[PDB]
Amino acid sequence: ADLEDNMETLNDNLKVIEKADNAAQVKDALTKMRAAALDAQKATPPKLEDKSPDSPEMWHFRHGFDILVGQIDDALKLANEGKVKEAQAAAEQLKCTCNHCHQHYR
Amino acid sequence: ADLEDNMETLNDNLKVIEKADNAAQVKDALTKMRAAALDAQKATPPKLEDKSPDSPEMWHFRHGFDILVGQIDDALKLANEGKVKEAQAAAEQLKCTCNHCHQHYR
Ligand code: HEC
Ligand code: HEC
Ligand SMILES: [Zn+2]
Ligand SMILES: [Zn+2]
Ligand SMILES: [Zn+2]
Ligand SMILES: [Zn+2]
Ligand SMILES: [Zn+2]
Repeated sequence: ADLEDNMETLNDNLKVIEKADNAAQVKDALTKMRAAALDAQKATPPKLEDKSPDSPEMWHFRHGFDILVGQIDDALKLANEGKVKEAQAAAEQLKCTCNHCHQHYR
Repeated sequence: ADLEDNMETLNDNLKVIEKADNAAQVKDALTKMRAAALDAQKATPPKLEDKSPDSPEMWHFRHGFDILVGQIDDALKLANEGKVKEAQAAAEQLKCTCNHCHQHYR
């Protein structure tokens, strides 16, 4: 999928987690976010003029998704333990990772 | 100053901005935050075992302070224009930069 689709997958599933009732719903949404993050990691920021994979800012761009995936994995551990409220709170901590990349690249 | 002092300078002055009344108070606090950020940029994260300046994660650590300084400079432009409420809102956007580095390194 393209970057827009991957970001809206992240966006919609974060909301699903917030409104979820049980561990299975949270797990399903986090699983979809993880795949969307790794897919988006292959894209480039539109406003970044230098697209070279070896450039510092492309390393930083991909690094940001590795951090996001790590946080998603933290939340998945809680969801797999059945800790719904805890997993929802962990998903809340994602938001500053989203907002940070956005401010930096958009 | 050491890392602890620099972080509490950032911490206390962010609160000063939130409670400020005029552009001069906001400007003074942002100016102190900027210096504290550049000083902290010379430190290393305690829990990072590899301290080599050329390592990717030390590049990332220093990069995070350059981003923070850029955001402080955005807020300073508004404060120097007398736009108090706008500068306070810009200081609010700093928080995800703080929280992101913290989650990543602490
Ligand atoms: C964390 C969970 C999130 C969430 C919820 C979103 N993102 Fe991102 N994002 C990144 C870039 C470069 C863009 C610009 C895309 C473009 O200009 O084409 C975006 C954009 C978005 C949107 C807006 C989509 C739109 O309609 O324009 C949304 C809703 C969104 N994102 C959600 C880059 C990154 C990251 C790189 C390291 C990370 C992490 C995130 N985004 C994280 C998130
Ligand atoms: C943005 C405006 C902020 C604010 C308000 C704070 N920081 Fe940081 N910070 C960083 C690291 C590596 C640490 C660990 C320090 C240690 O373990 O010795 C901290 C710690 C803090 C604290 C806690 C101080 C304490 O009493 O333990 C506080 C209050 C704090 N910070 C405020 C690293 C970074 C960054 C690197 C890129 C950035 C940016 C920030 N911090 C940003 C902020
Ligand atoms: Zn969209
Ligand atoms: Zn960068
Ligand atoms: Zn302290
Ligand atoms: Zn890093
Ligand atoms: Zn970063």
